Amino acid sequence: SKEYHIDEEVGFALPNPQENLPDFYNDWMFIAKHLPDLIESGQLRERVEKLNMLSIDHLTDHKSQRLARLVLGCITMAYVWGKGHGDVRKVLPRNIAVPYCQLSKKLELPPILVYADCVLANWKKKDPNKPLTYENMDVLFSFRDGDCSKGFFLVSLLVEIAAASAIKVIPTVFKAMQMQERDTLLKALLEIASCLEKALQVFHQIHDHVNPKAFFSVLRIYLSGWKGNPQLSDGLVYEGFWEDPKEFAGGSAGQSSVFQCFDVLLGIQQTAGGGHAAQFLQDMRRYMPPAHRNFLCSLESNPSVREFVLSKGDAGLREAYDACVKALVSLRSYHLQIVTKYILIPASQQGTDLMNFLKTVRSTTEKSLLKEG
Amino acid sequence: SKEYHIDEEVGFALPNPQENLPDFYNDWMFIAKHLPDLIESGQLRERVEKLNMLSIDHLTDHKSQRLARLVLGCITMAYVWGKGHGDVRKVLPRNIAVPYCQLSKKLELPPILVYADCVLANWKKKDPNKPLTYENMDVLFSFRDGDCSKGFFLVSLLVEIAAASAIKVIPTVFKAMQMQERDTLLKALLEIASCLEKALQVFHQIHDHVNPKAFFSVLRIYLSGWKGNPQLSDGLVYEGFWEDPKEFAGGSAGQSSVFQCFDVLLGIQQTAGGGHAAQFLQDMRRYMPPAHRNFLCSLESNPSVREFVLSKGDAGLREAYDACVKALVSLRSYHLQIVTKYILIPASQGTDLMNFLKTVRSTTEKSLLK
Ligand code: HEM
Ligand code: HEM
Ligand SMILES: Nc1ccc(Br)cc1-c1nnc[nH]1
Ligand SMILES: Nc1ccc(Br)cc1-c1nnc[nH]1
Ligand SMILES: Nc1ccc(Br)cc1-c1nnc[nH]1
Ligand SMILES: Nc1ccc(Br)cc1-c1nnc[nH]1
Repeated sequence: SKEYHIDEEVGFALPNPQENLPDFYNDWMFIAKHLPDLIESGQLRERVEKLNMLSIDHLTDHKSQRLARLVLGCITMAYVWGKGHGDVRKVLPRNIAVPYCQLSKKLELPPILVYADCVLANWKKKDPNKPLTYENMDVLFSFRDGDCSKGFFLVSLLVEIAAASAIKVIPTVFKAMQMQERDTLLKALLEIASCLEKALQVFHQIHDHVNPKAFFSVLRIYLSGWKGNPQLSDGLVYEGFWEDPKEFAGGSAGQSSVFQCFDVLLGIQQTAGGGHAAQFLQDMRRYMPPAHRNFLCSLESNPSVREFVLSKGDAGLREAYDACVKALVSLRSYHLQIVTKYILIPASQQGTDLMNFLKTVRSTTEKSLLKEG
Repeated sequence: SKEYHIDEEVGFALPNPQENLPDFYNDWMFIAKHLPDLIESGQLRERVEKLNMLSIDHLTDHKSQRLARLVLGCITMAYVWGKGHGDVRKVLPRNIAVPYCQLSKKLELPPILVYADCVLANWKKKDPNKPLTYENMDVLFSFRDGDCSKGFFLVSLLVEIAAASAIKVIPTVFKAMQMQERDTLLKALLEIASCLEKALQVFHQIHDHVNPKAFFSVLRIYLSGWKGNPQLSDGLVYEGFWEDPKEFAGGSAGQSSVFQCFDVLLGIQQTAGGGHAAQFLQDMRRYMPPAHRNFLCSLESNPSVREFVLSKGDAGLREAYDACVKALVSLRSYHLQIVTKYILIPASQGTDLMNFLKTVRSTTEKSLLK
């Protein structure tokens, strides 16, 4: 494919992301690398206010400024949300908010933590020679001890990598339709569903690394944004960069392109319409790296594969297409099981629009099947 | 630019749009050509209700499926707004509701009259071998007598054709960036800024052929949509297509590709920053013909012209890039002077509106280099 920066083996996730910033930023990196201890002792908001306003101009390449965008993004959630039970600050200091919005504007991303930061750029191979397994991988930053941020971010990364192996098949699919090669288009679709089926099995690992109350009561808070949230009703002022407070949404997996790019490929129109589900997933495209949100829109530029499969009265071709589609339903169905475990049940041991959103994304996917009515 | 359906002479507008449908669709074109008298006669809404459910199967080519969408688009606005004084139908008759909505589904458009309908496809040459200027041109459809829809639809279209002259230069700009031909890139930038300066001058003709009396009270009413509008709080029931009422946004020039396409070429990211202006302009892209939101998406897929000019420290390149940005700034600021004459003082005889345009104009200003 063209340079949408889709690595061959890890896909959309940043390949071998950078761990250490230049020594010029050693005072950023200390607060980020010690987020749990600084928060629970009560010194974080202090220690960020005692920083100097460092300059982006020492952030050379892409990998360095993503890492800096991750460091600054995690520090921001640490500042805004505090210890995570209510004492909130709605003003981000200038020494932190200026370099953030400058770096973020250079990367065409909003100034808030996003899936591309805490997942796609927040990982590390422990042994550079063993494969991308959970036990060979680690996270770069956490918010609190026992927040399961290692499990949550790494499992998502492993799921994204699993679905990424289907991305290299997409070029075959489009050429097979163009040159009208039915047998290759069949197995091409068959293998895309194969990778999406492998993605579902890696997703099962989340039970082994994420605890329901930790996620709910801890990790959920530090991933919250300030769009539509009462606690910051008008958003967050970025002192020294913007005059009025701005409103940006929290990090979500709807910000990932692989999870969006298969509805687009299979003609499943999650973004079509004016409904809340459609507009939300359209909104989250703006929280993706620019190269990624361009990859989605250039898939929409191609001819519909859903129609090509409809147009041909081919049973083996419609079942192959349906295999892709079902895999998405199976992923989204098992996913509802998991938001029930990790959000719904803990929410009652101390809401519905969340469910209806997911069941609508799910419904749209099931309705896209051609067979099994 | 292979088949984003850009015309060499006309640009994103439909080149020489078709005037008459098949005679199978004479029942449609009758209401469409006779909207002014049928609306004032109060007989419009019935003649829509007492028409058969025609099939879209006999609209063969793009040019026929377009003006069919133009015909059904105007009939729908008239049926929903009526005489234009507040009394609103909230249900679309199913014998018009679904020929419209499957023709819209075929062209990937939303079922409502939009900029590509009433401007890009709604024109004609008076004398075929005379130039594309206002006197030699006319619009194919109007709403009410004296609504100045001819002026408002033509001066917009003529502005769109002036900017089309710069579309020819876009491949030269990117080919220059890759081959690294800094001399050819500069004149390419200057030729672009040149046409955006002739687009502002063509825009001056607006004060001639449209009238603040008629635009605010008549034309703006018939071009209004049912999205975030209290008159159709929940939208329009497209009877026989969706049980629920769907809500679509009205017509806007933000639905035009040329004016979004220069922002993206120059790295002016209106659509970025999470602002209200960012989302309106992006949501307007789904009200565009599919090749035009395709062409726009693939411009963003190229390396930004803005950063190449910043890399070089080339005062000449920097001045050329500014020349286009300033052409955009003055287009938007002179455009702010027109909403003042045509929307605000008329409404004095609303302000979230100009907040959008000033934010949009200021981000155009903040993009200047020195
Ligand atoms: C504790 C585990 C999880 C919980 C509680 C959870 C919860 C949620 C919630 C609340 C939403 C609604 C969208 C939003 O609020 O932004 C959502 C959607 C979504 N989730 Fe998760 N999630 C979890 C794990 C995962 C993982 C590991 C993935 C990796 C693929 C994932 C993929 C998605 C996607 C793609 C969406 C967007 C809707 C769609 O495209 O189907 N989720 N989830
Ligand atoms: C009486 C004349 C006009 C009035 C009152 C008017 C009004 C407006 C309004 C209210 C908006 C805000 C967006 C919206 O509410 O839809 C807007 C934006 C816009 N106008 Fe017009 N307009 C006029 C003529 C024109 C013409 C002839 C053009 C030529 C194409 C044009 C180009 C644009 C564009 C492209 C936008 C989108 C915002 C931008 O990109 O700058 N306007 N105008
Ligand atoms: N899997 C994830 C990884 C990182 C971030 Br931020 C959010 C999610 C998510 N999962 N469901 C909804 N969002
Ligand atoms: N909800 C989704 C939508 C598209 C894709 Br691809 C994956 C998921 C998913 N959810 N949990 C794990 N994976
Ligand atoms: N110039 C236009 C022509 C047709 C339609 Br519909 C809308 C406009 C417009 N201008 N400013 C905002 N919208
Ligand atoms: N508002 C605009 C935005 C972009 C471009 Br290009 C032209 C205009 C304009 N149209 N009439 C007056 N100005």
